[PDB]
Amino acid sequence: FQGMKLKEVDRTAMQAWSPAQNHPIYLATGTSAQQLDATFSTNASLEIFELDLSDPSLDMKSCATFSSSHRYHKLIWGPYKMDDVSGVLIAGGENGNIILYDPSKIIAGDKEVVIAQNDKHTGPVRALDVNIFQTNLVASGANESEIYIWDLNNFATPMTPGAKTQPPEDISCIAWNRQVQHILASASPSGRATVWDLRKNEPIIKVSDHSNRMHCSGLAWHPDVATQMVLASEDDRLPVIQMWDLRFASSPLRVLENHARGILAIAWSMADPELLLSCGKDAKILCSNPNTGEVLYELPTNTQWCFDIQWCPRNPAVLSAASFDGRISVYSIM
Amino acid sequence: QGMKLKEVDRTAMQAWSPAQNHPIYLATGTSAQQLDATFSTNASLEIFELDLSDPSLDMKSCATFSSSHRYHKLIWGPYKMDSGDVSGVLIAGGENGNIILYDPSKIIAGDKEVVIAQNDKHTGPVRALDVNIFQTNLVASGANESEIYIWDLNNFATPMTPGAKTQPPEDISCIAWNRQVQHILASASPSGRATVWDLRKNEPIIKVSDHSNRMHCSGLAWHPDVATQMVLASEDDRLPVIQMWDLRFASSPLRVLENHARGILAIAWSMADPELLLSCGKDAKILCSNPNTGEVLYELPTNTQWCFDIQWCPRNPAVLSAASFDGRISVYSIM
Amino acid sequence: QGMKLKEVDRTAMQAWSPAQNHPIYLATGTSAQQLDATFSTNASLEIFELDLSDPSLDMKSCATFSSSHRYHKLIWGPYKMDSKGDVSGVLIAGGENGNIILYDPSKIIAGDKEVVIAQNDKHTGPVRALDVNIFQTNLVASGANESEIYIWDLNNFATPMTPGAKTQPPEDISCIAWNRQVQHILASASPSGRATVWDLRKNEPIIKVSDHSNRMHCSGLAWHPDVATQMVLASEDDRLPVIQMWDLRFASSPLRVLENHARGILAIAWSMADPELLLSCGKDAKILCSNPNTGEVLYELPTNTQWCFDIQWCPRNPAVLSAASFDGRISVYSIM
Amino acid sequence: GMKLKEVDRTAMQAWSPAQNHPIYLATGTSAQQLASLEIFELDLSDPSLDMKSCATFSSSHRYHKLIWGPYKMDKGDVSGVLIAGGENGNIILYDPSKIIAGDKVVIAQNDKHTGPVRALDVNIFQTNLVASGANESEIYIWDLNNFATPMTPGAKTQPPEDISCIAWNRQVQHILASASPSGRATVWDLRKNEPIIKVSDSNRMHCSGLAWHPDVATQMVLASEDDRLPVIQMWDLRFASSPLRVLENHARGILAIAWSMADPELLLSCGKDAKILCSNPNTGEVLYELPTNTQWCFDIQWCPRNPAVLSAASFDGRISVYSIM
Repeated sequence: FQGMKLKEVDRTAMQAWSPAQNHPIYLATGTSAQQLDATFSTNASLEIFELDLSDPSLDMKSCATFSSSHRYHKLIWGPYKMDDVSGVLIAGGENGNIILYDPSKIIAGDKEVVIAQNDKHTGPVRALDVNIFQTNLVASGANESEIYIWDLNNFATPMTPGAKTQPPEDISCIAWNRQVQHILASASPSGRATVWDLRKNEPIIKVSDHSNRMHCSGLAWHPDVATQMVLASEDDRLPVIQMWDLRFASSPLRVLENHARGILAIAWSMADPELLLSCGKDAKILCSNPNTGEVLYELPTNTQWCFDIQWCPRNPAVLSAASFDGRISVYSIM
Repeated sequence: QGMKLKEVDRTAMQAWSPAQNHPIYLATGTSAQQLDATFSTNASLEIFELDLSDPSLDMKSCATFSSSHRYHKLIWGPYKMDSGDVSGVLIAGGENGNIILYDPSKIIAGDKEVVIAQNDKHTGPVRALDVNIFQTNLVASGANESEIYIWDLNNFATPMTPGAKTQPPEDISCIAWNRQVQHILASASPSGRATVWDLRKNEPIIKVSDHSNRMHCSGLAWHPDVATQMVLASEDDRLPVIQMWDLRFASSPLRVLENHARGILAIAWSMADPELLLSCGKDAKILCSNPNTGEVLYELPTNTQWCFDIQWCPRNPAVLSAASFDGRISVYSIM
Repeated sequence: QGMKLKEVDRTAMQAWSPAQNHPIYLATGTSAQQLDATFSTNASLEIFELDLSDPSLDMKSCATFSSSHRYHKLIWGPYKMDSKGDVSGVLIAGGENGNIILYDPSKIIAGDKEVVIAQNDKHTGPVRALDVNIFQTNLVASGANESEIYIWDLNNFATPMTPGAKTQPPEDISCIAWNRQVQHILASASPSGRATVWDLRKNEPIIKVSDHSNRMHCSGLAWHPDVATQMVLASEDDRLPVIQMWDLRFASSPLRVLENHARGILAIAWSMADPELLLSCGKDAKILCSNPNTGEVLYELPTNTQWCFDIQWCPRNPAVLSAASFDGRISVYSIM
Repeated sequence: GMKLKEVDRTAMQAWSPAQNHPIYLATGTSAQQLASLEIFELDLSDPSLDMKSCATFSSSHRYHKLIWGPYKMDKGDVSGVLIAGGENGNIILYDPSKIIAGDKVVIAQNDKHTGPVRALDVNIFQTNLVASGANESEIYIWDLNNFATPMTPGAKTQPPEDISCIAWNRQVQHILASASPSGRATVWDLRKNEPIIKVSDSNRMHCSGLAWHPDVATQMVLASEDDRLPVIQMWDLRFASSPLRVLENHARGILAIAWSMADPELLLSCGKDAKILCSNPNTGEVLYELPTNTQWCFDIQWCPRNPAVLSAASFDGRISVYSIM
């Protein structure tokens, strides 16, 4: 349908676009954990590619490669680093590992690229998010309801948004509120979302609709409405995106079932909040309006499923989606 | 559809002769997991010739051997150190750590010296055994306390390991060599957690589990042509399923087959036609399912008795055998 | 006193896996230069494994990939862009109509559907000349028709560079070889036996050598593994069936001429482990081993009445070598 | 003597023609034992006894005879036609290039004949000519270029006898021989369309094979399956009154023979004594005994392309490929 494929990167990896203000546009990829191909290789690398739209080739220019001892569950690029290339690459590892990488030291080709490392978490660090008002704060999530808040000015000692939710469930997604800096949301695999108030240091609201049929695959806050957030489900018994308004806690405002099967990933545009990307087990990449519920268009894709999708921060027309067939594809909605 | 070709009154563990061997033989040994009303602990190893040219339901008994051990597992490897007119080794897993190697050609010949080797290196019942289809001299075994041993039939005295034993210690339910890459092994625990080992790296390279709270593992099989796909069966009635796993998306099962009313006792994935997976249920049903779609292809005709050691014939890909509750061994054809 | 260890029934271009790779593999690809005794239509990529523990003359076939290309050249490089895989390197294959293909030997051995990394057709004829730099293992030099020489970077294989302006007259590049001491030196040769030596820091040729015989047909080019300025040129012409030894410091004429074959030399392989060993196959159906520094024949490998178009030393096991003959057999031999 | 390949089939078999590459072995469900037609590829490059199965065609017929003619009227990658003799007078032509390709494969079919079609032979000179035999002295000459109506070699033998074998002369294209189960053979000249000579034994023969000498135009052998006379009779039509020599190397009846075209000094025979013997027909001497188990073989065939290779089909359900090296 709409738009087209610009670039393709054949890596089974976690992705992160460089922050909005950085030039050139960079795509960092970190070899994905809990997956194996027929080679049965656990070889991990963190690579950085440049996005050149002046070139019509499907190949991106590789800029740097770092031979990692970790495979990743999450990879984000925050706009703030404690000291050429803006920000910090924060990677969620296995066995509670959190690694901070200096992307300018990776680009340059230095030997020491790790800023700091930690293993305080238990199990896979699947959830990571940077606060947009206090760009030094990172919220992390792993097993047994572990939610840590790291200050990049003093990364050795973390904090908590309050006492751990009981019973202890894994934290699958984490997201800082886009309008009120001390509000954070966490989701569990059962679709129970918790909203923490860091001023009160305790949960202020808990919302769940199905639970019995929900399998959470995504959490996002509305870029411009403080009390509005979405929850995606991967479960084929309930293949929906629940659109919540925290003013009305009993049930979601609306439900989007635009896919034939469960939703594997979502990305809500900060540039244009009327645009919400979603990947399905029906192998469709859709763009839906979260305010109407309407499908605006479909992106041209193959028979493969995508586990991750992200809007490019510097270029709102661009997005990348990582598929299970070992490919990262870069599209334009233009 | 189905067609019963042969039947014999044996309460036993079974193993078909290797695919290259002619004629077809069905080796049986007294199960350590079933008693009769007599409470007899007497054990034997009986080998039958499958004669598909004889139209009777009877199967010719070639040889019997009096065993001191009852078995939890019985397999027949294609490779035997030094040659005999019958191919391979009979590898038996007994109680109290025992692994016994039997020479099938010496059993059939009818002589007294049939044991190639023996050892009690393992702890508890030796429930899990598998032979590597690429390096046929290599055997994986599992028992209690997370022990996995790798045996070379060319130097059977000292075992090797897939890597450091996983903690906390749990029994090894099943062991299966990968059907596409020779240094890859998978083992399963009673709760249904499968560990994938790289033998060349000497470490577990991935672990998979779903609904481990309600799972009781009764089977593990690698897909014959897809290196990253495997199935895990559950004996528990709270979750009577077959989990289809693709290691390329190892976070949860790709597909879950729920075609039985009660827990699955045994599975058998055809090497010849991977679109045929047999399963025995506690609902007194033998089903054939396509693991790539989940649908039931057909049910094999059986009575009210459970069946629990389903095995496809390596040489004739249309033939299979199932051991039953009432102490019978039935041979069927699918065509 | 060396002997035969293995034999495979293939009419193909061959390449051993790099020295760091364990186990030892022998990659073969259907030859575009030869025609099978049965005019066989099939084109395939087949990788065998070398196992000296087994006394059999039969090699274990690891993987087969039905190809849409026949090959004029096949090389196995130690470097590959993506980390994933136990099988190290890339198979770089030169084909017809200017095609260059990169295969992932790790994907082939695993038996994967798509095994191609990248592929282009910038060249204008058969890509019969290929070589990987041993100091910048991400660099490949290729050659084809009308003096075309491209330098590829496997890290960003999209655009090639040139060693300088195409040498006039525009002749076909029969061989290309990176210097085995200096990373920026490359030598190319035409079928006429005109060899051009390039320095990539200068982007111009530093020397052009020729015997000026008009009885030379270039079949091979190799740099001395220990001496920067030394290199050999082999001739397939039955009138002048020699291997010329050039020292580019004293380039008025060749330093010495190895005249051990009664008929044209078809192929050469200079051992990097033992630079005192030079293999040579001829139209006199002899595979000889000579000391290039003395011109002395050390040994003749026992062979049939059949000719070999390709001979290669095993990088991981220096004593082992393989020879591909026109009679559709690739034979693996030993020397110690 | 070395086993190369083994296939678990109780079937009639036919090797691909001499000019065809690769070497194929076609098999078809036997009607003389207790349905489908498969083509396997002989890959002597592979060390295992396992043969690569290319295609399987589900047929509604069982076969009494399966031959592979080198000529095809049509234009695929595989040479010739597979000609099968079935039950109830069936003669079926199959396209082997279409079987191999995966196509849905019958060129022509007819049930002109009465009873089992146990005798089939393709002429090596006029390769479009196929001779068949069934019950009641029926001999038909089929032309693959005009298959619809057959020809006869002349008037049906009286009293009527079923045709157990049929063989075209290997030196003269218009000469053909037919043999009844009693071992009474008739030679027909198709220029005259009449029998030219008849040869027979004592009433102890059960004919199991008829074969002409590849190099001598007047010589042919008749094999006997009956245990009362377990012999191969060497006939020379230069003296048609009594055999030239009798070959009695088996302790029991001969089930099948295969006379090498590449080397006519090599005649294969398998018996109920469970031996596969190679003999020089011109001296009656046993040159080699192919090593086997105690199982009988009902069909033996030399490989047209690789003269050192042969295949024998057993009653115990296995078709084995051997080397006489």
